[PDB]
Amino acid sequence: SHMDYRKLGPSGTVVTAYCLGTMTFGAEADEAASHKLLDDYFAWGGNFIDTADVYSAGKSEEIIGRWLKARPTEARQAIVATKGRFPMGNGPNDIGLSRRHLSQALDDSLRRLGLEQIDLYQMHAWDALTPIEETLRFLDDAVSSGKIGYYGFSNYVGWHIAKASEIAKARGYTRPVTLQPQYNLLMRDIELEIVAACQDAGMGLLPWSPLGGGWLTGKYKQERTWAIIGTVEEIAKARGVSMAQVALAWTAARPAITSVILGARTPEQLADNLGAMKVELSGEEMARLNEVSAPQPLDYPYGKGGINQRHRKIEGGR
Amino acid sequence: SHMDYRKLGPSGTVVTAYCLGTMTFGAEADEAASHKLLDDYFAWGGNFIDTADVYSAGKSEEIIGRWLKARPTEARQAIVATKGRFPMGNGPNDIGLSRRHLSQALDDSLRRLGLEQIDLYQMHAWDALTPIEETLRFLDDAVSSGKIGYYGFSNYVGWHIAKASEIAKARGYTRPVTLQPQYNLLMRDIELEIVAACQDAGMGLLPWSPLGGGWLTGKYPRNAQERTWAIIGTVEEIAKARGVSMAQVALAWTAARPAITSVILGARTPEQLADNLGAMKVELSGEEMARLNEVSAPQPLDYPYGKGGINQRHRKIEGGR
Amino acid sequence: SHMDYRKLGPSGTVVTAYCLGTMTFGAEADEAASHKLLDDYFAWGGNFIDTADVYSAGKSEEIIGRWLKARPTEARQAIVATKGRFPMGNGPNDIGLSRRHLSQALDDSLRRLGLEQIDLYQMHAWDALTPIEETLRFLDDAVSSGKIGYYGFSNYVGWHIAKASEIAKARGYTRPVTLQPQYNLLMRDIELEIVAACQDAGMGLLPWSPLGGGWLTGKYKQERTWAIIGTVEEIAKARGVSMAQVALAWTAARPAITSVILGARTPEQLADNLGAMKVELSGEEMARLNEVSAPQPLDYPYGKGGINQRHRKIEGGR
Amino acid sequence: SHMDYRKLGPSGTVVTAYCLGTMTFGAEADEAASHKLLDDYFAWGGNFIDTADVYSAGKSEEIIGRWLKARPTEARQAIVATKGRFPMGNGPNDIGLSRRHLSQALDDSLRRLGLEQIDLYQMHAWDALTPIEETLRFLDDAVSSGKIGYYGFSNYVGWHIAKASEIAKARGYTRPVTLQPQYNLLMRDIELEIVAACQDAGMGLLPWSPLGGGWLTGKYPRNAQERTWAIIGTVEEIAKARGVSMAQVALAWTAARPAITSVILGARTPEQLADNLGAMKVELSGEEMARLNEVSAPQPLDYPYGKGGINQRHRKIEGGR
Amino acid sequence: SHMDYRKLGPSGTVVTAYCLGTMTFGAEADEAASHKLLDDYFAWGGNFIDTADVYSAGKSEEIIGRWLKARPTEARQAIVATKGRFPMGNGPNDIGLSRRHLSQALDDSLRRLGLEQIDLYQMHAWDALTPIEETLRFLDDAVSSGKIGYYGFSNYVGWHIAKASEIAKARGYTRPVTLQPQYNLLMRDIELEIVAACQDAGMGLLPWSPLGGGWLTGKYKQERTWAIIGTVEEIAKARGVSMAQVALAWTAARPAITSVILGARTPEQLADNLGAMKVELSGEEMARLNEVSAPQPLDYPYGKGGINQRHRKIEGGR
Amino acid sequence: SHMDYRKLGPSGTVVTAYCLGTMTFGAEADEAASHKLLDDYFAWGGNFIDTADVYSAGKSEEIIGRWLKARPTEARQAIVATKGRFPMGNGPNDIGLSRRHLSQALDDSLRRLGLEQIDLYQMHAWDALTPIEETLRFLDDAVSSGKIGYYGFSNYVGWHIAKASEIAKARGYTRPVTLQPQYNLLMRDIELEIVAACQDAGMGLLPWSPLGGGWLTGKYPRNAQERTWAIIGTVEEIAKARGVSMAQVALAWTAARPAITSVILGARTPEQLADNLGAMKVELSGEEMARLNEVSAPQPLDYPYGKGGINQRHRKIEGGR
Repeated sequence: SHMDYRKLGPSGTVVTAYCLGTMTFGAEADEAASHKLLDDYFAWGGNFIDTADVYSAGKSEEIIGRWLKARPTEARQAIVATKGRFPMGNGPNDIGLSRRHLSQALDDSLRRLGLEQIDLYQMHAWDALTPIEETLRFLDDAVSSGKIGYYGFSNYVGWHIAKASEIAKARGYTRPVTLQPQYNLLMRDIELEIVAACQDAGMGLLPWSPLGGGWLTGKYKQERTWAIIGTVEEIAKARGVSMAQVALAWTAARPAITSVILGARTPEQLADNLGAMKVELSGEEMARLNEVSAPQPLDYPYGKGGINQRHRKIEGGR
Repeated sequence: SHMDYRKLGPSGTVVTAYCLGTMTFGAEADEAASHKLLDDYFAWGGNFIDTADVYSAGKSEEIIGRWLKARPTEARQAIVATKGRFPMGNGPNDIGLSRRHLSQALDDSLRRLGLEQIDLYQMHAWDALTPIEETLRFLDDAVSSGKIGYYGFSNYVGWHIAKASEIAKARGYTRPVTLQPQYNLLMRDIELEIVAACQDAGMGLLPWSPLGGGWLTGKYPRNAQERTWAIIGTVEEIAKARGVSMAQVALAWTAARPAITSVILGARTPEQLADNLGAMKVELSGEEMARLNEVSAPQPLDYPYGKGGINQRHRKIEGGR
Repeated sequence: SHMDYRKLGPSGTVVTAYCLGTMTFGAEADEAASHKLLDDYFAWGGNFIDTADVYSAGKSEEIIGRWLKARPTEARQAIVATKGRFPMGNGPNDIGLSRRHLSQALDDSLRRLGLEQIDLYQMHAWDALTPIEETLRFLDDAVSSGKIGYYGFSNYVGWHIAKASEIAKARGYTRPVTLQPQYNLLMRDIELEIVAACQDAGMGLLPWSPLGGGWLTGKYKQERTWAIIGTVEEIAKARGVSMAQVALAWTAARPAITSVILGARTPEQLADNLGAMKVELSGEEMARLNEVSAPQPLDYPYGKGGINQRHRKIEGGR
Repeated sequence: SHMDYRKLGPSGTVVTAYCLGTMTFGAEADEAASHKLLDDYFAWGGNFIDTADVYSAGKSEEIIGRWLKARPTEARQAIVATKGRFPMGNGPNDIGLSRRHLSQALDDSLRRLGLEQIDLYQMHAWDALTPIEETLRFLDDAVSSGKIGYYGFSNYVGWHIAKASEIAKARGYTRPVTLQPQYNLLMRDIELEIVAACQDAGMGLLPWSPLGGGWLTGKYPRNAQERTWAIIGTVEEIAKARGVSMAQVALAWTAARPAITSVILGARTPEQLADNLGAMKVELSGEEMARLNEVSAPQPLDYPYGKGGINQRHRKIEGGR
Repeated sequence: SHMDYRKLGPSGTVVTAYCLGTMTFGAEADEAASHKLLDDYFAWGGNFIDTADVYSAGKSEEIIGRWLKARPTEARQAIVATKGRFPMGNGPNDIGLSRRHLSQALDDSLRRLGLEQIDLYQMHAWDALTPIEETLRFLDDAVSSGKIGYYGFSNYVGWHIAKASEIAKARGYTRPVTLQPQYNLLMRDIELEIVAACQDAGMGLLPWSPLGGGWLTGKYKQERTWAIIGTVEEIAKARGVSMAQVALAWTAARPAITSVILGARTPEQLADNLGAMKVELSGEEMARLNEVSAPQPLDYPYGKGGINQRHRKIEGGR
Repeated sequence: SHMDYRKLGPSGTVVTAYCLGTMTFGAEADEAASHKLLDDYFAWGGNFIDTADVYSAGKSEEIIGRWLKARPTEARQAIVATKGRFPMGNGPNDIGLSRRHLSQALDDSLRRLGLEQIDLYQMHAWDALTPIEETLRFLDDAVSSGKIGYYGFSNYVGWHIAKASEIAKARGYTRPVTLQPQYNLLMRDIELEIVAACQDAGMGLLPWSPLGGGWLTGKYPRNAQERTWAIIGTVEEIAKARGVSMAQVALAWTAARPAITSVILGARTPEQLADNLGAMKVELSGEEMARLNEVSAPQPLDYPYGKGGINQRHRKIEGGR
């Protein structure tokens, strides 16, 4: 078990290639089950926890919050990432990236998580009603006061990434570190330009739902899908491992991947998913999955046509 | 009689809602042909000329320059826009958005056009081999020296636009004015996010190929083929309904889309130029515009650009999910 | 009752189109009456409260301060706006926008209001004795420490708005959000350029005294006035609603209006004023009120002459 | 013998308290007439010439330029100021404060005046179609290249002045020097806040039409008409009292108002130019100045510009309301 | 008694034209006597107190500190100014404007003065061993945290003033407000350029020792001196007031004077000194004192020669 | 043989420790006289020429320019410095540090000197009528266009130097290099604080009149008169002791003071120029330098510049008062 350690984007913080998602904490998995999953994850060696204030209306944060207090040794190794943006209630200002809400949402997450500082505070989604300048200034005030260590994004598009990244740079704020996109063999549309936007900013990716909610595990059950699902099945049975470990090993080796967020619900699935770190796909199989699941946009501007138009051969010429 | 004027993006320059493309000058249209087109365009009231150094290896610029020399009255109205980026020769540096190449490309464009200042200088496409900071500095140097008035982009994607825009602000440079994208009823993918990027930066659109190279006029993988014909059928159905050209319906739709500054026409004959310019007098009804919008709507995966990802990022002003 | 929600200027915070003014709290309406008015306003759905430290020498703030503590659920929805600038005593430094006074005035309002942070802190009037740079730096320190969320202005003129707005922009401070002008059908002189100055800055308007202190309600009782009052009366009786609801519906639909500050004193007047949100004037009546109450300045520079001189026809020519 | 010199706003340039307006050159006054006026003005000791590209479609500038060519000694003393903004032609871009138009307007002004540097280049009026950032950048480019020395505004209101001023500071550009407003005993509305905006920015005033186009000299809704005549009656009463022209009283009052850099005279004959310049030797008494100030005081609504709004914003240095 | 109120330099804070110096508190005047003087000064209407941490090794601050706590009403009107720079002990770092010492000295003054914030914190003297950038950054951190309201200088020369003023401007810090120079009819050398340097920066002057330690009161007892002393005596007896009130009235009317720091030790002298505010010298007497006490430097560069060389006649010419 | 070279303040330009002043060229010394002096100076190895537009109404510059034209070899070594500020004419703007006047003063200096770039352009004196920001911007414009290399001041006091210096840093302009003060054994008041201001800004001193206009060589209120003669007596006593000129002792002292970049000689004849340049080979002893320093020490009041105010601001590195 030689750990797969990666940098939290451009920062000096290190995380394990696999991250524990707590979306099920307090929903399909109660406090007891959730406590078990955290114990197993850290027993394996992972140090990355991702939650959100809206995950069961704070029950997820509250569960994590007291597991951290009950096991202090692992608490001092864990990188905690939560989010804020979506409705913590039905009030007009119980929502968004406004200074008004983020102020209350950050204090609420800190409270329910039981921490003096949150390692990674992620905007759960773009908020067109709030100028990005306002959101960034609040985050910068939180960095200086110490409430947060770093910040990242989720549900941001290409020009979202670049605009925020460049404004923070111009205003002397800290650089953003990550983006949390829904990503897997059935959803690769972020590759059209969103990935490139992160790479330009030196940001890392925290892909969530690497199993497509279970569609890539094989259990489930419309043309492309089954061609893709069938490929994962042909390789897993060829290599003698689960479908999940295939799709997971594929996600882990994609460009700009900082850590994969697992959403496993049971100890068995967590032990199976984590076992993918020792699965080394072949370049021939990796190319096979890359092809059968390659996004097929229009030629312009993200398709083959627009890419060749923008390409510049170093030797010159058409 | 009633001309549709629009601001050149965020600047104080005004251009007619239709722009004369010159891709054919020196190729399919010789000097006399090109000069007749220019004459007809300015007799219509237009004031916007778009060319590029690579159109027929600089002959488009040379033809336009001789015409300007020969028409002092129109030349005083003309807003002249050209481009640089693609190869003017087979050398490793006859190309790119580098300081080395643009200084020579801009100078050659000025000489071929016979101008001391180009109104709108456009990067023909992104160049991942040149830092955007290097390109922007050069352009800022060209503004202060008076060689160019404004600058814009073509073949830039979402983060390209926001990055260059925000860096210009940070450096104190002038803001870019326009994006010249390939955009028509058959190709609306710049709406996934690129248009919004332009709107955030205050830039206007200079769409080109508004007729899909004759496909939206009449010259007759599964999902794409079906949409093309559903579009072609709607256009001619609305065209026959209103008793106008199919090209005029397509152009009226394009000129009515969000953020459109001027539609670049690619007419090769006086006859089709007149017809296309007649699109300005065609006011599509509410139902017609909606019918064309729905039948030609892009259909990406739900995440991130599809309906799902959109509703996720949306924030109701009243609150609640 | 479909709420009329608007943005607090350029910010990400949302407020109801109508705002409760507490000028009478502790004056014509004691703590009991004032408590009643707050209960009704929030029962209707409003979330915007405007007070000031000098409103009865803090009695207004103190009343609001304990209504907030007594009804915690509404307290967590309310956007609180107070002011500072005018004399809280007769000392030479018990007044102004100086760092010396604002420091004490902000802590005093926070104390009497019982809040950790004030949502909107408004300068009650321009202070020529204090450089705007000093005032803005203090406000920026308050934003960073969290004592305030946003800030706005009151009794500022056109070049006041632009100077402060542009200095904050150049110095990296947060942008101002609002202006609180005395505005109504009998006082539209802010339209000469003050409104345009706010629109250029993306700032919203919090008009107070939309009834002219009661002159537009019809009760009261010199040429223009009665022509204007008569117009409001001809429309209200034509539509079958009160004079107040007419003038209020007019104020709500004027350019750059974020929220109208009601100064009602009794439950009846508050219920009548708030009923104007469902009153949709006609374009013909809206034009009728716009004309009979149009400000008539000299031709130059704010009159018709100066406006046509500065106009630029997009097609060119004289 | 004793000349009244004043700084050109905040700059280190000095100009006489009276400036020769040239609106009539090439219209009511032909070349010879204009040249006599210029001669008489500089023989008086003046050094300030104000014109504009739009005065008689550039002929005012051409007349002034030929005169400067013909009077090398005076030309070395002349501070030359002109303008751009209003249409020099019927094209959509023969107008505005855009980079596109000002680059051509400034060049044409330099050519018509026969100068390599214009001392004071003025925006004739606000242009809501052009970002003030775009205009200010162009002007800053003109300062570094030496085409202009200073810049100023005309027909700007309160927030216009403060915005452009503060943005110049933020960008590191040179500060604007002057505002040229229409200002006289009959029109004092720039005192509602515009004057204060100018004082905050350190700018001086170049009032024009100081005689109300002959109304303040003698050429014979309710509240306005009454004030006009109460003013006209006071002027001639003080004029007959001191035994001087009505024009001289009006001018002496104007030149004594706050922030006044130089009063732009609009004289058409040598006789009336001499009389107007004689206003410099007229020192109105304390009572006379107060009587003129009160009878011509603006009277807006109490809020925001009236007495009420003023007392509200006032802060007693001792404290208390 | 119409108060002579002036602005604390460029700031929005106002102070009385006369300021109480506490140099004798704890030295020639014990805690009792010092308490009396503070009571009289505020009874007259003054609001300005100047002390220093080294005034009797903190005894001065400690005396003021508990008079403020014992009379809370005057405490809420008083503008408190203290200093730091000189040795609070014999340690190598018990001295200077270094971040190391000022940190401890500011906390010590706050402690002994019993205040949450000091209104005017003045550098007691230039410190060539500490870069002015270091001193200014510390002060700016103190402004933001609220420990101080404003800052000023003492024993700074012309290029000291300009360098600090312009660096703070360039770095976005707050502008300095005052300079505390030893100034009077026998010491006017700051007029050579130091005054002009303050005026360029919009800074006000807090002259201390306006009586020359008692030489201008007449009690004391070498050519210029007695000519100057004799002039003050000829005018005082001509006007029927004390010598002190003459010299004080002269100091109060000099260019750029914000407030005069009185160093009176007894109630009688304080009542006599303060009585000078109602003494209005004549322009003929003011010119008489200005001439007989005019500094006589060399022609170059501060003398008449250097001034005429640098002069520019607005009409041009030599 | 052994030349004393020193940096031109903080810059990378090198100048000989003695600089040829040209105040007399075109006045007491005609063209031939001036040309002989220049020849002798450069034959000695000097490379530093200081003039000013006001020296004989531009004739000093014209004489120097003709000489440079006639001596290509020396002209390639010459560091040429001139000035602008004082009146070149009786007009209200033939003077000052304004953009209006300096643009014309710098151009006229370049023309009279026959140069495309002046090495060191100096403000002859402070100008309280022109914002220092306006002057500094103009100078920065002249650096980028190549008209001047470096800039410096003359007749600036303590806060003048620190203010302009710090504003240049803030604006990103080039740093000023030198101050040219009147400084000699008889006039040391720039030591009260001005020298320290220069040292803080890294500027060097270009003292002029190092002989007190002949008083420190021999041409024969209470406290001042006494010091002058105590100084004159010490100089000739050290001069007779070492068997050298009185002028050489005075110059050796001046060139040995702190922050001295180059001493500007004001010689009118070849004989006295040779003698003065011989001061470079005179190395005053420790005792001699101390004796001259003490007898010529300034004596202001104790506060702020006297001994008292100095000891007050001093900080012992060990601590304690």
